[PDB]
Amino acid sequence: PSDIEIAQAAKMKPVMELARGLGIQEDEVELYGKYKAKISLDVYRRLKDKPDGKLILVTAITPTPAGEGKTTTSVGLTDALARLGKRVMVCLREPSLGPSFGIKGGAAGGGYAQVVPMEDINLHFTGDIHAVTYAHNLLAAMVDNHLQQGNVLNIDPRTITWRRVIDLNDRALRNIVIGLGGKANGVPRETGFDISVASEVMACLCLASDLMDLKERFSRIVVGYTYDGKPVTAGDLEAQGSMALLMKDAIKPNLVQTLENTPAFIHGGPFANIAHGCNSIIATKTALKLADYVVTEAGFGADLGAEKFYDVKCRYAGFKPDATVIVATVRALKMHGGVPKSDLATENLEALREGFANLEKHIENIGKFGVPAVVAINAFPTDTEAELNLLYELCAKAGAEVALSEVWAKGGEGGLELARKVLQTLESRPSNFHVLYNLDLSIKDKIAKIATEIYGADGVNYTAEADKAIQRYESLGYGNLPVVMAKTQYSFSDDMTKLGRPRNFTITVREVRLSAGAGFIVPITGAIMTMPGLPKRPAACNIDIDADGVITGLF
Amino acid sequence: KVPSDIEIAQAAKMKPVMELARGLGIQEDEVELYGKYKAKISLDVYRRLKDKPDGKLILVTAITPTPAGEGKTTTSVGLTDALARLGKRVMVCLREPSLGPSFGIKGGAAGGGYAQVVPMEDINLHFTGDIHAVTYAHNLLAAMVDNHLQQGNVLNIDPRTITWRRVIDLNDRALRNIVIGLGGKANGVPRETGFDISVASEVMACLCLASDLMDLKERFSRIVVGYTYDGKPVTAGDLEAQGSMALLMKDAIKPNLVQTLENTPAFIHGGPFANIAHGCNSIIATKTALKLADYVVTEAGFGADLGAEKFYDVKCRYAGFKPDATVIVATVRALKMHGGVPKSDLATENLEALREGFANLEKHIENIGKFGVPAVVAINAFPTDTEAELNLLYELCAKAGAEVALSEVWAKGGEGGLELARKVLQTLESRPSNFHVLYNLDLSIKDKIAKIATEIYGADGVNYTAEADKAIQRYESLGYGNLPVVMAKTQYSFSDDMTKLGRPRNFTITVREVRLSAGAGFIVPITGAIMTMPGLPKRPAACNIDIDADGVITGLF
Ligand SMILES: Nc1ncnc2c1ncn2[C@@H]1O[C@H](COP(=O)(O)OP(=O)(O)O)[C@@H](O)[C@H]1O
Repeated sequence: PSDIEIAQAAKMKPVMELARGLGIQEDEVELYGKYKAKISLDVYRRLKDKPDGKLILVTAITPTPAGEGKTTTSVGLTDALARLGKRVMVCLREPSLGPSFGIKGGAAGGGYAQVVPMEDINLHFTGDIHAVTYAHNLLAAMVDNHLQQGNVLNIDPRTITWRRVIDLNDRALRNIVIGLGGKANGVPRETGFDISVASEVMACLCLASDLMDLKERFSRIVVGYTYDGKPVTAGDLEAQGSMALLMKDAIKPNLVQTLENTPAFIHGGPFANIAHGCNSIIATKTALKLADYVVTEAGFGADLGAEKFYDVKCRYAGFKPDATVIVATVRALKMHGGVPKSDLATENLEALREGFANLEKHIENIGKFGVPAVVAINAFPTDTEAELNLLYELCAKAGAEVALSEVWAKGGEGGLELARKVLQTLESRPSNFHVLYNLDLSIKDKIAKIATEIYGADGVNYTAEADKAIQRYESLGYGNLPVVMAKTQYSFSDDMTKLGRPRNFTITVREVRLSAGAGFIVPITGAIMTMPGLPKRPAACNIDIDADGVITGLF
Repeated sequence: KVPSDIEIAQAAKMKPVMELARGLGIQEDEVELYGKYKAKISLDVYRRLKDKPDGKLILVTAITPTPAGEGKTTTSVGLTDALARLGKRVMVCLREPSLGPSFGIKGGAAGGGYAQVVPMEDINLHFTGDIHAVTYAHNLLAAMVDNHLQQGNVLNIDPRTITWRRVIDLNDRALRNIVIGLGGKANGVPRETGFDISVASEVMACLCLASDLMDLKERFSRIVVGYTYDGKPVTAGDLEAQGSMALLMKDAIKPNLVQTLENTPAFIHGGPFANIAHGCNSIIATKTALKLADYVVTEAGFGADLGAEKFYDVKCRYAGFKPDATVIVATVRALKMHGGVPKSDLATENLEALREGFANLEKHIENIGKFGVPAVVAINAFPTDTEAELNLLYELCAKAGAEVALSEVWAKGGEGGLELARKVLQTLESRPSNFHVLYNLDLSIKDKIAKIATEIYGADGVNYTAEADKAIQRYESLGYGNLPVVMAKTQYSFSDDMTKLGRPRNFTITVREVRLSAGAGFIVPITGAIMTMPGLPKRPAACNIDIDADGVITGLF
């Protein structure tokens, strides 16, 4: 059937059951209807000394338009592990609302490997993204107001880096002039809007230890500079309290479940380019004390998500990932061997071997962190046996454990093979985890290592702006932070057409922005889209809902 | 004695709302919890109770507002709580406040002292997310307008005539006048526009006047966003936005159950502007109450010239409600302001200035009379009032033929409103109402405007600018001429001059502009300058607001 038909055919257990079965007190649960809830921060605070379960990351090979299925696999693996009688959770990211009205409206996973309720997840859910948005825009309000009231701190409005947010895809608000209409109405200036999920505030929600840490981060944010170049912060404006208060429910992870009633957290949902691409630390760390096994994931390929997962999230949280799955398809692999999307159903053993180079590299890279990999093949109905076997073999020739996953079609039952290979790994392969780089390196040094060790670049080139920008940040003492690489995702390089694995290439860093709040540095290599726009016939036009509450055109 | 408002909210033991739901005859499968102290009730409740008779309906209004405060929500809640003590099956319906104030001027409890609806913190903050949904539907439509320009402008909208602005629920002056669409041909179509505070949104007004979800959708469809180069209106229906907007409001349409400090059940739902709109809580909420209780108390923004008039002439009209009684809140202090006494010396007894400002109150009673609804005055007692002033207030209320009661509900809760409650009940038992609207829809716009201005405001007559005269002809030509009228006027006078206190005579109202709400289904004549988006003060509340590890809040109230 279809993703949505399946969600609706499903039978959901009240979430309080699940809460209780995990050893969550009824006074720590906060229902939003009988199938979603917020879990207090007190749970972690009281289980602070229990041991952490096993931490498992689901990443993948370089994205293609032919599709990977990295979420499907986190949920299916999770549903197999439940069927082997394991005490397991899954942690996932909340999607933006914006797609639902432009292009998609999509399942959190797909087939018989989703998290539910699907409707609520795609609409307002528990309002987490409304609170980010209000927190971001209050700050900007307070900025523009502070100019109006004499601008005591002597900010140069033209230097302001803090923009606005909204969780709709509105190209019209990319570049605006505000502050018009007179001396009563503010100070004219050039600014604009980004999509709310790209908010530094969303990044902070996802890297905070607790509410008081969320507040200190807020206070550290850079909104702009004085006429002399001194930086001004959210704390210079006394914004941090108000913004923390506006997030007091948002900071609590949201408990949901799979089609098969395995417990799931959904919490946070940042960008994976100008930010790190994970769900929150709060949820993953809470899941760790509530389960023996935690399955989580990260955006884009392992060159980006996984690398940041390890180098940002784990570093902050003090997590030691115990294993990592890497997803791949025979379809996707052939594209990396030059086959076009048109011809993906024609068998091509030759193309599959060449395209394998993409996967081979990721495995090596995952190697670099001392985490035991496992390849998981997403089964696809037009894949011939010759192909699959050849893949299986090539992973083994690369010394990698590999499994067939049919979790899309068959649910927890299609994940069993993979689950077993995962369990086989946890018990018998102790992880030797370490960050790829030290924080004391310079900014250029950190970018080199990643660019050379992870992307396979000969080296890195900097523009005059980027050079001047790094020289400034280091001089303000922002130089011993991590680094978050804003690159394309469709290649190891920064050339979207250079399908993996290219050699003899260099990476170029065109701009450098700062996220003092989240606590990192962002090198840009391409033009980055922080606010997408609607297509010619947006989905909104065809969405409807009748008298009986039956919805259409949403999925 | 009396603690702070927030000290009181936290000291009060709330009952799980599910109990309260059941106490009201609501089935488990009609309730949807947001924690154990908030809930959304199904619209199917009203549907299965459609044939039950209605409870009594009791409107709480007030005299002309001042800075110096009135006391209307506090009365609404205290009245409710007294009625509950007297053994009656009663509900109160109120508006959800905007988020914005909490970060500028102050967070205002929903009521005050011992007359509060709770949980306080949640109602002021995100509550059940109704205002966020209103915000997302409004701005989705606006995104859909700009996109339509970008994609070949098939409907031939002239960007420069676009009336549909955007919204956000924060007080941000810098966004009032903006230019968007800049950056090249890939980034939209440059144009002048702006933001308004989310509670001003026609979307909000539509939420508060919809019969149910399919009706709220139809309204949405009728909304006018701009005009073609030829002058033809382009509706949100024309851009097929109404289904999505409705879908974005699927939980927002359900009234939210909560309660008072004394566990009397309560609905908070909807929250519009009382000037460019009607200043009332939702019809959905009010009509459901009327099926689940023998007594329903609700209220309207601003003084009775504005809210009451709109409650009667828009809300009750659309709903088929017939108000059985109406309460008017006055204070001694404010009545002296209306007889000339400035705020600095309001504590000083002054019988002569009190006698003079009573004129304000006198005029409102008369006006309430014009709708066939028996009035009852509620004197909101304040500790510096002398007994001589109070007795002279009671005398003047009798000489003017209105029952009257002292109300000490701020200090003493339900007990402090028993005397008023009993007067209200005397009136329901003995003076059934003769409710009629003020005006027929068939009058012309200028006729309806004149009826309000002369009958209610006390005006000699009404003047128009050339712009207004163009707008009115335009609206009448397009057939929006048999609509109700929603007068955006200052609240601090009967006049449109915010300094003319009391009961001004020999005066004339002037209508500078006229906007249209096709979706909410009314015409809006503007008499002043109208602030649809306030700004923050020199030292905003946000600067002094904090929250520590123990979850303790400060500087929020
Ligand atoms: N009798 C009273 N004593 C002290 N304070 C009062 C009294 N009545 C009202 N207030 C306070 O003064 C303000 C006026 O009452 P409120 O219900 O807030 O006004 P309204 O709803 O009429 O705008 C309120 O914030 C309320 O808390």
